[PDB]
Amino acid sequence: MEVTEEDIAEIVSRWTGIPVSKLLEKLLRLEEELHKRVVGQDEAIRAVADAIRRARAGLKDPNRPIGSFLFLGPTGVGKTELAKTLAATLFDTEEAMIRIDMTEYMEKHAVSRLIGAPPGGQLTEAVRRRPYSVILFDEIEKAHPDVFNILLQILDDGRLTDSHGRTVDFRNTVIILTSNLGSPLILEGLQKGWPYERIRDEVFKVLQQHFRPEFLNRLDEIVVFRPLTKEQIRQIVEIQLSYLRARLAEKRISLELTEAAKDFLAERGYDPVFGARPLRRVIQRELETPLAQKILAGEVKEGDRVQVDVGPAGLVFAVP
Ligand SMILES: Nc1ncnc2c1ncn2[C@@H]1O[C@H](COP(=O)(O)OP(=O)(O)O)[C@@H](O)[C@H]1O
Repeated sequence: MEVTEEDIAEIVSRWTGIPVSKLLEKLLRLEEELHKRVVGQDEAIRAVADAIRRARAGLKDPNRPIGSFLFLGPTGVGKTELAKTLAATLFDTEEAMIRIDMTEYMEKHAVSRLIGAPPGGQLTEAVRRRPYSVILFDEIEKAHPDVFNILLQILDDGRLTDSHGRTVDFRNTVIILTSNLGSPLILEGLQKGWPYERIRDEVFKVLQQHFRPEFLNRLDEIVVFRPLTKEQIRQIVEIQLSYLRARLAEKRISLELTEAAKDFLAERGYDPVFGARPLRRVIQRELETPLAQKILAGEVKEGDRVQVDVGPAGLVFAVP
């Protein structure tokens, strides 16, 4: 009890470079740990956990990354949240997530930005100093063909060569590729009033053009994220209020939102175009702004429990 297991692990982790979570059973309950931050998207969470279990059981090729995934579906429904959460659970921190925006690698000479200029990179140096990391490639269809070839090398041998010719090890990484292809086209067809078979057939040809079977066969799983239900959005709202409540808890102030108040923020904080991205500024504008005035005015004080309900002209604040 005096010297804990984390005490020993942190010594070993410092000398070896292996993260504490890897050194320290918990893979059996990996899905419930990811669900603490990621609401819904059960299929994506199952797929990720299953792949990680195959790797650790010694069932997969050792000369490859831990796992590789393609995440399809719309914007703002949990793709990045899962990647960040995966990094925190597996590698102890969100700093262990490396993000590559492929919109910045569309113009031919972008390969030198990835692996470094010729004798005359961002990804290579990043992974060199963090072997244990989650790498997120966003908007993968935007990538230049030559840039796309470098990604296939990582999938094929779990390593990568840079400018000098020296290798960078990718065997301890998790690769997540994300794309939005098809989702805007569906919204276009629904607004234009196309029948279903029109929308369905047009999505498959667009996916066919960009994602060929030679590429997809290298991946562990292809997962399509779905839009969030009204129930699930209410859970996001409750998660997003966490930091505010912790700030208010220092002055012993409670925020009891009524059921209609959560629906108010949920209706404005979510839409099919941007997903739940607008929610942060909706909370800031509709809740945090008028609450700040109440506190500054002297209506809300130390120890007061506040009821948040909805009338016309936005949210109303009441005290017992
Ligand atoms: N499944 C989810 N679980 C928890 N929060 C979510 C979920 N989906 C969306 N959000 C919230 O909405 C925001 C959407 O951003 P993000 O997930 O980064 O979008 P994308 O996945 O398109 O990159 C997040 O910051 C998060 O707070």
